[PDB]
Amino acid sequence: RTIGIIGAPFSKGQPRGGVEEGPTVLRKAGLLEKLKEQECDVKDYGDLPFADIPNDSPFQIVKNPRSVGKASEQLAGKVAEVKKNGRISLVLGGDHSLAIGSISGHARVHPDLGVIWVDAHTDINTPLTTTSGNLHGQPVSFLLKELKGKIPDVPGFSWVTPCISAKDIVYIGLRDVDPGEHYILKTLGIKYFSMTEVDRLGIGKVMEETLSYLLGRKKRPIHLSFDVDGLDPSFTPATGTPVVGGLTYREGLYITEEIYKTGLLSGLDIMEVNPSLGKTPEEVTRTVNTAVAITLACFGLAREGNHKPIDYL
Amino acid sequence: RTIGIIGAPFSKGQPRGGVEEGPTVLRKAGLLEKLKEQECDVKDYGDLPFADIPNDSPFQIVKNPRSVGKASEQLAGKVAEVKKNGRISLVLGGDHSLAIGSISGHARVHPDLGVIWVDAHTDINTPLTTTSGNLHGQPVSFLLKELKGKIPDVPGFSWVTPCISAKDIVYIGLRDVDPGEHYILKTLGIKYFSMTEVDRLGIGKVMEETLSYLLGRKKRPIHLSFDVDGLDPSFTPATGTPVVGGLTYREGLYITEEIYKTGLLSGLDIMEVNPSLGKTPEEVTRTVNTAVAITLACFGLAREGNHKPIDYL
Amino acid sequence: RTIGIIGAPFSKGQPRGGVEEGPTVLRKAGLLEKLKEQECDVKDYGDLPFADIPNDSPFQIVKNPRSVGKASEQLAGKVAEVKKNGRISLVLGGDHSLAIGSISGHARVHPDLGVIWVDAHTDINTPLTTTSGNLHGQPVSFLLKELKGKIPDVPGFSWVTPCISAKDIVYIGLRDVDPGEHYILKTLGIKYFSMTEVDRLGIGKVMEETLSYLLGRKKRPIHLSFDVDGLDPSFTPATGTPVVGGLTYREGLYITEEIYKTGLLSGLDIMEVNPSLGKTPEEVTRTVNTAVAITLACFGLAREGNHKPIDYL
Ligand SMILES: N[C@@H](CCCC[NH3+])C(=O)O
Ligand SMILES: N[C@@H](CCCC[NH3+])C(=O)O
Ligand SMILES: N[C@@H](CCCC[NH3+])C(=O)O
Ligand SMILES: [Mn+2]
Ligand SMILES: [Mn+2]
Ligand SMILES: [Mn+2]
Ligand SMILES: [Mn+2]
Ligand SMILES: [Mn+2]
Ligand SMILES: [Mn+2]
Repeated sequence: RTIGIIGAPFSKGQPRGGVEEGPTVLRKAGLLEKLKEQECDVKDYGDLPFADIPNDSPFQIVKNPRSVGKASEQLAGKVAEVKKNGRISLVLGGDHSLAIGSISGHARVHPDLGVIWVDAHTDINTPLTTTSGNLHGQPVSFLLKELKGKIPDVPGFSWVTPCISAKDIVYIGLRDVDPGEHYILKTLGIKYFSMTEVDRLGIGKVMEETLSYLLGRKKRPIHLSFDVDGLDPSFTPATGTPVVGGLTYREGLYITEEIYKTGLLSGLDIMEVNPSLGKTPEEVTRTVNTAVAITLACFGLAREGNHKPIDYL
Repeated sequence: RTIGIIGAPFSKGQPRGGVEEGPTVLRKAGLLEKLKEQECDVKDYGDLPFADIPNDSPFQIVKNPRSVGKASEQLAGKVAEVKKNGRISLVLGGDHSLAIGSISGHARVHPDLGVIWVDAHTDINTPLTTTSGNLHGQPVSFLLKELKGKIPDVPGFSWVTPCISAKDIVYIGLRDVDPGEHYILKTLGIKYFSMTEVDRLGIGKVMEETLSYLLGRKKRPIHLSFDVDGLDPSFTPATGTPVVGGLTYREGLYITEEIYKTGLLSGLDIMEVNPSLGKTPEEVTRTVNTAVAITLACFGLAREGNHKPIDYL
Repeated sequence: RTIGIIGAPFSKGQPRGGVEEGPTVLRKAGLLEKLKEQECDVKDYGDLPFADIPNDSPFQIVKNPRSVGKASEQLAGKVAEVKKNGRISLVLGGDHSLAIGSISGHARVHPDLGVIWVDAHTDINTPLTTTSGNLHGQPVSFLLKELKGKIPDVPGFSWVTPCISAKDIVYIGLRDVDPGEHYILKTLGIKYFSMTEVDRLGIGKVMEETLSYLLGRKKRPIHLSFDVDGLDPSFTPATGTPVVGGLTYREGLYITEEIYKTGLLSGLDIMEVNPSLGKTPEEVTRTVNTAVAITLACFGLAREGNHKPIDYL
C-alpha cells in the first residue's frame, strides 16, 4: 500500500549497542528500492535524531528511562504524522522499547487499532516486575490500560497514556516468558500463541484464529510489531536476545502474507536487528536478508508470484 | 516397481555447466544397487549421447534452442521405449529443459498421464515471456495445449506437440514465480501449492488434495518431475537456482512415499543436481544423498520400515 | 513432580564407548539445579556402579550379553526403589539397552504402566533377528509378553520377565526400522507414528492420538523412554546412531510438554547421549543442551511461561 518509512536508530532500551544500526543495514540491503519495486508509494521520513541525554541515571532498576522515554515520545509524533498523511508507518529499529512510541502515535490517529506482537518474548514486564531493568522488555506494560496503576512514574514517560486493552493484542511465537509476565498474561486474559500452540495447531490455524480474534467483532486497523528474535536464530542470529526453537522463515513469511491480505495493515515495526552481534558477515546478511523478506511480504510480495493487471501473453 | 533408468547429461537449458554430471554422481552414490535392493527390476538404458550442436545461435532471447530441442527429442524417444517395455522411466538429469522430452515421450505411450511438478519455480515462461532466455525455465510452456499459439517456432522443437492440459498438472513447492508465469497460472487455472499453501494446510493435506485432484475423476498414470531445488537449499545446495524457504527433507520424502503408495507412478524426473555448485564436498554429498533418498522413496523405501512377505520370527 | 535421579553410565549395549559419560555431562550442564529450579523435589540416587564382567563372550551374535543383562538387572532394582519412594524415576544413560531394566523395575511397582518410545528406531530386534548383535537395538523384544518364546535364554537375562503388552506401547519418530522389526510391528499390531505419520498429521494430532490411545480406556502411569537420536541430528548430533529427517527441537519439546500435562509421568529415560561423538565442542553442548531442555519440559518447564501461585503485581 502507501508507505511512510521512518528510521529509529535507538539502543538505550537494552545493553548491546549495535542495534541502532538497524536502519542503516536495512536500507543498504535496498529496502526502499525493493518496496518501490511493488505497488508501494514510498516516502522515507529519514532517520529520527535521538539526541544525547547524558544525565540519565537509573530509576530504581530501570535503565536509561529518560533517553528511552524521549526516543519513544519523538517517534510517536512522527508516526502520527505519517499516519495523518494516510500512509502505513514502517518503523525500522532500533530496540523494542520504541514500540511504546510507535503504537502510541498510531493509536492517536487510529485509537481502535489492533496489535499483533511477533516475538520470542512478551515484553510486558513492569518497572516493578522486571529483573533486568532493560526497557526493551517492558514496552507492552506502558500501553495496556488495565495496567494503568502498576506503572510507576518513570522519568521520560509522563507523556504516555495507555492506548490499548488486554484484548486488542495477540502474541505469536513466545518461548521465553518471565514469571511475572506469565502471571500478567493469565490475569488480564491476553490472547497468545506460544511455540507450543504453533506446534499444536500449525501456523495456518494460528493466524486464522489471530485475525479472527482481532477482526471478529469488526474490521480495525492493524499494527504489527515484529521482533526479529521471534524467528529462530538460524534465520535471524544478529539480534540481542535469541532463543532456539523459533518460528521458521516460512512461518515468518506466512504470518505477513496473511496480514497483508487482510488489507488492514496500518503500522509495522521491524525490531532488534543488531549487526554487531553477527558471528560472521553471513549471519549478518542472513539476518538482514530475512528481515527484508518479512517486510516485503507485509506489502504484497507473495511466494506464489505477483503480476500487474495486464495481459502477459 | 519395474524400472527403466536413463541418464540425461544435459546442461544447455541453462548457464552453469556442471549439471550434466548429475547422472554420474547419482550412479556413483550407488543408485542402481539401492533400487535393486528393493522390489525393483532395474534396467539402465545407459546415458543418452547428446552430440555437440556447435552452430546454435540464440533465437531472439532463447539460448541454445537447437541443442535443447535435440536433447529433448532424443530423450522423448528413449522414454517412449522404456515405457513400451512396461517400465517406470527414471530420468536422471541434467537441467529441467529435458522435462519437455521426458513428458512428451511418456505421453506417447500414456496420453492420459497426470503430472506432479515439485520445484521452487513453475518453469512455464514462454519464449516470449522469459527474461533470462534459459530454456530450463520454460519446459512447461511447450507441453500445454492451451498455450498452443503463444509458443513461436523455436529451432529444435518442430517435433513438439502439446501433450497435457492445464488441469492435468499440479505444482508443489513454488516460491519464486515470475510475473508472466503467475499471470499464466491464474489465466489457465493451473492447480498449485506454493510454499504458502504448504505452510497453511500442512504437507499431508497438500498431497491429499493433489492426488485427489489428479486421480479424482479416474486413475491415470503419474509423472513426477522432481527439481531438487524444490527442497530447501539446506538439503540440496548443489543446484543452479536455489531459493530459501523450501520443502524440508521430510516433506520431500512424504510427497514421494505418498505417490509411491498410489501405485500409479509411471514416469520420474530427478533434475538440477549440479555438483560443481557445491560450496564443499559435503554440500555435494548432502545434495546427492538427498536426491537418492527421494528416488528410493518413489519405488518403495518407507520410513516406517519394509519387509518381505515371509515370517521373520 | 517428585523426582528420583539415577545415573546409568553404561555402553556395552553397543560399540561406541563415550555414551557412559552421559550422566556426567548431563549433570555438569546443571540438570539437578535446573530441576530444583522448579516444583521439583529432587533426590539423586547417584550413579550406579556397573562392575566389570571381563568374561563376556558373545552369545551367538549377541555381544556383551552378561554385562548388559547385569547392568539392566541392577537398574531395575534401583528404579523399583525410587518408585517405592513415590518418585518419578529419571534415568540418565547410557545406551538404550538399559531400558530393559528401567521399564522392568518400573513395572514392578506399577505393572499397569504405559510406554511411549521416542526414537529413530524401534529397538525391537530379537537375539535371533538382529544382524548387528548390539543389545541397544533389542531392548523392546525382552519386555513384550507376546514375544515370550522368541527370546532365547541369553546369559544375563534369566531374571527378565516380559512386563508389557504389544498394546501398552506407542512409538514416535521412527525412520530406520529393520525388516524383521517391521514384521514384528505389523504382526503384534504395535501402535507407531513414524516420521511419515508425523508429517501427515502434525505433531499435535500425533500426541493427541498417542495419549488417547494409552489413556483411552483408563488412566495409567506413563513411562517415557527418550532416545536422543529420535530428534534430528541437527539438534542432537553427539549420539551413536543418528538419522537425518528427525523430530525437530520444537516437536521434541511439544511431546514432553504434553506428557507433563497428563500428570501421569512416572518413569523417564534420557538415552544415547554420546559426547565423544560430537564433531565439535558445540555439537556436544548442542546435544546436551537439547537433552536437558527435553528433560525440564517433562517436569513442568513450559514455553509459554511459568509462575508461582502468588500475585506478581
Ligand atoms: N523478558 C526478559 C528478556 C527481554 C528481551 C527483550 N528483547 C526481560 O524482561 O529482560
Ligand atoms: N523463472 C526464472 C528462473 C528459472 C529457474 C529454473 N531452474 C526464469 O524463467 O529464468
Ligand atoms: N535397528 C538397528 C540399529 C539400532 C540402533 C540403536 N541405537 C539394529 O538393530 O542394530
Ligand atoms: Mn524478543
Ligand atoms: Mn521484543
Ligand atoms: Mn527450480
Ligand atoms: Mn525446475
Ligand atoms: Mn535410536
Ligand atoms: Mn533407542
